[PDB]
Amino acid sequence: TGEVQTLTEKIEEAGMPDHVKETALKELNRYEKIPSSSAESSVIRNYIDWLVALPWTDETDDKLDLKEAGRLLDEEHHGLEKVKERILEYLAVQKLTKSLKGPILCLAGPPGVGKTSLAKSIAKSLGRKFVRISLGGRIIQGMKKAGKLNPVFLLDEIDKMSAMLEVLDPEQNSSFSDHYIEETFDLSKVLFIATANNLATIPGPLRDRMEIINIAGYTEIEKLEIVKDHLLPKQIKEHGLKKSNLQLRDQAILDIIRYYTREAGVRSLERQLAAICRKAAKAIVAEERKRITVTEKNLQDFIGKRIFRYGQAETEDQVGVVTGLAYTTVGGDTLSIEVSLSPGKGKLILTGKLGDVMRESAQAAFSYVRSKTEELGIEPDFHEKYDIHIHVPEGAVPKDGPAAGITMATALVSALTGRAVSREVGMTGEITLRGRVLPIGGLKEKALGAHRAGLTTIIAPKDNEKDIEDIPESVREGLTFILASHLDEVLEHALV
Amino acid sequence: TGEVQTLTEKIEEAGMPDHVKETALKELNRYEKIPSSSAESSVIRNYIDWLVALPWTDETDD
Ligand SMILES: Nc1ncnc2c1ncn2[C@@H]1O[C@H](COP(=O)(O)OP(=O)(O)O)[C@@H](O)[C@H]1O
Repeated sequence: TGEVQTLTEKIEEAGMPDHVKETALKELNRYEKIPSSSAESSVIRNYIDWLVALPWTDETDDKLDLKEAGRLLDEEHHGLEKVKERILEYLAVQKLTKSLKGPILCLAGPPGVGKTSLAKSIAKSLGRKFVRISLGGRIIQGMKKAGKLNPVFLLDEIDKMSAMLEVLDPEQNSSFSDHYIEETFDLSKVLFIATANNLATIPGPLRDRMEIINIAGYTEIEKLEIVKDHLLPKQIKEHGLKKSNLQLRDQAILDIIRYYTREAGVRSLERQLAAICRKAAKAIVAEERKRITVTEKNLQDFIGKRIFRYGQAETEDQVGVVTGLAYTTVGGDTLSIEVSLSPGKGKLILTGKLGDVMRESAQAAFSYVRSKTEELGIEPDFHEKYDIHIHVPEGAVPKDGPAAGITMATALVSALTGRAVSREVGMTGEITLRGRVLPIGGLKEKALGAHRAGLTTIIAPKDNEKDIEDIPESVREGLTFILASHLDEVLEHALV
Repeated sequence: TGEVQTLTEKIEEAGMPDHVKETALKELNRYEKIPSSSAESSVIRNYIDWLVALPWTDETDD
């Protein structure tokens, strides 16, 4: 007998068609079964097995029925309306181009918005097997974990990297190589997808090889529903217990959000849910009570005391201190710029991000007040006998640096004129020497996160109005958008 | 038999004319097929293949 058949037999199997390989196959095969398992006989010994799984024949046969899919996406993700409309485009388009084409997409946005899930779900629809392949530091493995050559790889994180192009280049991806196994391989039918946050670290080379989709974040409204129709049941079922075991009243869910999560995704949200799913169960086993109802009063008896503040029931107006809406890699955020007055020379030194991008803007809001002075109420003998300190907290992403113009401006004035920025207002906008207010980036996410921390008024660029259209109903409804074109406009509304 | 021919054969092939190279060719070739695929026998093992494709006479009638 001998194991000279156990392998060989399944080798000539229907699996393993291509002969370009079978050469190298029986080659290292008819090798040295002579002699026993020497230190040598253990080597190539294994080389054969990795080689046995690498799919060839098999390959999911695919179903592409939009009427479903599009509304299977609506079974496992709440909102993302616009993001789906673009997953289907990537299919209705697929169906025609019978062979998947180079442009493979990256999903981008704050973590916890569903990037990973959308993928799994893209694949559920295509009935291809799905594989996560983390790139925090090798497709080699990939296929194996799916012994079916028509998969969906999800290059999870391409941006926590320290060049691989070869693997995706439409021209080359067809013929695929890999050391320690050197032999071409066909990846024709392989739906590739990428996750990502800070679109920077991604290599320019790659970002062009790939088509991008942005998942955005979520309105209180949205989250809430995500909690009710997906998040909760999922955690219930996962902490093994019944829907009849624990229910949380809407208002409490809202509370969990406003007060224990200031994220744009829903990861923190999920975690606090579980907190309860957990607390819940220990009851169900001991007390045995078949039901547990967490309410807006109970909440503390589950997830602790409040964690973030929401609104102005606490804060109270300040001087030379404005709250600018900035575009963090992780959503809208509320970084506050400050300005301080110490005797000296016209020089101005700023802190925080070293910012060479900032100085330009700073010494412009500066170079504005330089002009229109008495007109603003401030001793013209100032740039001559004061020294101004500015602090611009890190977070805003590169493109959006100059979007803090009207902010530093507003502060520098509020600081010089002993006035006071209205704690309620959040602002964003680029400044010019003359005092012009130029267009800004991502007003959507900005006001989204402006609402999250619960501000009232949100001063922004006039030439940005056609951007308010796409701001989700719920938030555009709790905000009074003051639009402006020159400082004085901003100053009049943000100071008191 | 042994794979002592699978490669060698296609080496003396019409492909691989220039002799300035063939030296370094059969050189690292008549190397150490002795012994088995040791941690060593995997090294130069491949060095030969990259060398097999590199063109030497395939001119495209312009
Ligand atoms: N819109 C959404 N619908 C359903 N689940 C969501 C949604 N957004 C986030 N989640 C949570 O995350 C999982 C899928 O999203 P997730 O992968 O966490 O976002 P990320 O991809 O950044 O982690 C779900 O199991 C759920 O816990």
